[PDB]
Amino acid sequence: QIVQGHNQVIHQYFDEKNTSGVLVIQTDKKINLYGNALSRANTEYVPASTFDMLNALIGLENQKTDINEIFKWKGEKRLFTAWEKDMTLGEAMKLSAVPVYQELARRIGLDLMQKEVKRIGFGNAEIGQQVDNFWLVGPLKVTPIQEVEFVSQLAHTQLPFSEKVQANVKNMLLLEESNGYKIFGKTGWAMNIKSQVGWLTGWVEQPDGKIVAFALNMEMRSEMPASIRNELLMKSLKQLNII
Repeated sequence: QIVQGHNQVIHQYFDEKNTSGVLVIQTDKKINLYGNALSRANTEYVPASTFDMLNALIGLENQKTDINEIFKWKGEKRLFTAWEKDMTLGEAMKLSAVPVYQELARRIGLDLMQKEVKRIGFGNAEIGQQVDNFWLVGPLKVTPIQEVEFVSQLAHTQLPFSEKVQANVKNMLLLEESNGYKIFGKTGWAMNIKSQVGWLTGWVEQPDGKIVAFALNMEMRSEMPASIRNELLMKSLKQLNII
């Protein structure tokens, strides 16, 4: 069942950050919705950088790359200074280095990419004719509910990929670790549109191994401080006693 959770306090956290957002939590097969814009949970958005998780899975499964490959920076200035170096697929995951994921997408090629995306059934599963930017500007879109379900399956090694490939992608996603709890995840921000979308999608692995998956989806503005998605997430997870 998908249902609105105990939300008085978290609704207030979203209002206090002057944003419009939803937090989707999946434990077992139960999904709960929190925040001040719950209709966002079933609204389709571009996945932006969050697609990198599925791009990696497809690329590794089909041996178009491996976890030790160094992707070469050819010397051109990039959108961000942090991206201006040779790096592995996993380092590119952490940095959301789009040139690396675009390179990988082109290796995969349109035919294999569309076949895989359809097989997984990610979002609307539409990639169009442009293999190198379909997750950034459309036509591929996905709801927060779909994202939490995807990442929950990754965390449980239930996606229809090899076990080793799934383990290797999970290993690229560790964000924070303390008091026995691990937090894995992936941020995203579609900056170049009228309604900027911010993502933070991942899971908590609790000390006993239990998995609680999350997908935060909110409207971003340029004026927002850098940590805002992580800050709202951690506050909300603490309030729900997930951490």
